[PDB]
Amino acid sequence: ELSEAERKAVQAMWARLYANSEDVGVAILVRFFVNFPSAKQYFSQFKHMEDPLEMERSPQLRKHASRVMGALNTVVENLHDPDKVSSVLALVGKAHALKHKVEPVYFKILSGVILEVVAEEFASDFPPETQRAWAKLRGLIYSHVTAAYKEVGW
Amino acid sequence: ELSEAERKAVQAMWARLYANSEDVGVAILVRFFVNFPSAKQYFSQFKHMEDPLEMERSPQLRKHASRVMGALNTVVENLHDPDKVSSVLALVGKAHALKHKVEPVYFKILSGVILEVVAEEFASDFPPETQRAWAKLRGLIYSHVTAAYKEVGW
Ligand code: HEM
Ligand code: HEM
Repeated sequence: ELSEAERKAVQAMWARLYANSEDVGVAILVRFFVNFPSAKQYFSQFKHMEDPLEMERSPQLRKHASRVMGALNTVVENLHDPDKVSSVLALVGKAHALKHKVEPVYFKILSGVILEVVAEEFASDFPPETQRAWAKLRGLIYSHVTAAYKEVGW
Repeated sequence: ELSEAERKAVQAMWARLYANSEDVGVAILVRFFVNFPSAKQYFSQFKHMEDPLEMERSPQLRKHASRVMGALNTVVENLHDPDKVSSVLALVGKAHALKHKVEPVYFKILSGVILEVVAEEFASDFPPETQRAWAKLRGLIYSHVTAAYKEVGW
């Protein structure tokens, strides 16, 4: 559903984020886990953290961030190829249904946190056209992930 | 569930906020709706809106900001009366379940947007102990509303 311009606009914003990838990744997760403590129950090495400075150093915190960014990157780079995005987003879907038993609405919650951070850090580089492209990428991530949860039971 | 020092902390911050409750309520609802566009399905008058500048002028949006600020202001003033806070929250949660047919997860979500925005208002002065007084208030709101939804068969 993404146009060529919307594609290019996502890839171009993404390149700015991922220039400072782990810094952005951990800002995203720290805002996520602070504002939604319930999401942090799934992570056995920091279910018990409350102080954001401590989250901004927790081993298994910056692991999830680095490999989360890494898998999202794999999506953005391959937006020219819808077969490739489908395949990736199902692996992420299935893994989270099966391996970590995460309620699928948390994807929706985390995407809203991703959006707010991108809006803060790159307000000036975020015109209506990009806001649209980002929104469509978000719905796509959520749809494919949601389907990979149905395909497996849930 | 909430300590006396903690109630005074929440009442101090809230009072400073209520002096400008019009813009604070709208700031919160607009962030809510931009960051979680699916929460707009329930409001037929904005909903077709994407621009935050447009959203802050929508009367359905801004009526609902006052409703939200008003209910939350009578939870905060009555934190000495745990039976009063509890009754007000049951009512909001019973009403939104039955009349407004709103999925209870959006209360999780909006609570986190409220927290995000309090945290940005008092960024200069927001030490760990005020943080968690707000987080305790937050969870109190959420579980009381959730308990009402359970009470009516949802
Ligand atoms: C854009 C959406 C997401 C992406 C791309 C993503 C990516 C990943 C990846 C690549 C891994 C490592 C491989 C694996 O364990 O399967 C992982 C681990 C994990 N994720 Fe996600 N994730 C996302 C959303 C979420 C959400 C919303 C939660 C709920 C809190 C969550 C909870 C977890 C947990 C508990 C682990 C295990 C960490 C560990 O075992 O050390 N994920 N994630
Ligand atoms: C602390 C959280 C909330 C409070 C205190 C609150 C309070 C209120 C109040 C007082 C009203 C006026 C009607 C009535 O008395 O029930 C109202 C209307 C309404 N609310 Fe909420 N609300 C909250 C959260 C939400 C959320 C998260 C949603 C959507 C996801 C929502 C959806 C609606 C809708 C659809 C209406 C009526 C729409 C209209 O005809 O204007 N509310 N709310």
